[PDB]
Amino acid sequence: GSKNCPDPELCRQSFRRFCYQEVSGPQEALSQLRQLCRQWLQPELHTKEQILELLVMEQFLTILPEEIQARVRHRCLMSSKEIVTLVEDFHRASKKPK
Amino acid sequence: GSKNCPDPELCRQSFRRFCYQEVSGPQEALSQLRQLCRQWLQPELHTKEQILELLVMEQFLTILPEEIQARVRHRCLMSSKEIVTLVEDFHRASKKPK
Repeated sequence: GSKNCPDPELCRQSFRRFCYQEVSGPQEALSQLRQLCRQWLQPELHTKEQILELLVMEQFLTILPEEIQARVRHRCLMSSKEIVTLVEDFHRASKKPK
Repeated sequence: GSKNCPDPELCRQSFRRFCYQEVSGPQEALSQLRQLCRQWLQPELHTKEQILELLVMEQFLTILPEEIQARVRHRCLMSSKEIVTLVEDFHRASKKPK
């Protein structure tokens, strides 16, 4: 089985694709995005290590095709290594993605 | 020799979607990113302050029309103030920009 998944990702892509709207002001742009940004990583001690893996991650799949989006869409993803794994056996192989 | 080497967040706005293009392998993906990302934020006694303002910007740019990054740099980014500045002028300027 598989359902739900409490973790930072929605608010991430949310504020990531805010697009001028929510705030109708200038400084209000980064204002709202700022609140999300903080809620994106919201590091309480995690150095630039976690952050690095933050942007690195989002981009990790961003670079990948819709393959990862297909596995995630139908639910399957769980580990970054796993994701890249599928993309590997994908752009590398050509068979049932396991 | 007093160089300048202008580079606010080019490698950043460039890394954004490095593109899989199979960098020899899967993990290789992060390799490239982790590199850009790493240099994107880069540690330097900069707590979540820089990290935050980091995503805040990248977003403030992704939300704003390149026209901003142009009206500021004319082909890149410079200062979030200058960006939101030009935007403010478009919303309801009042006095010529700096």
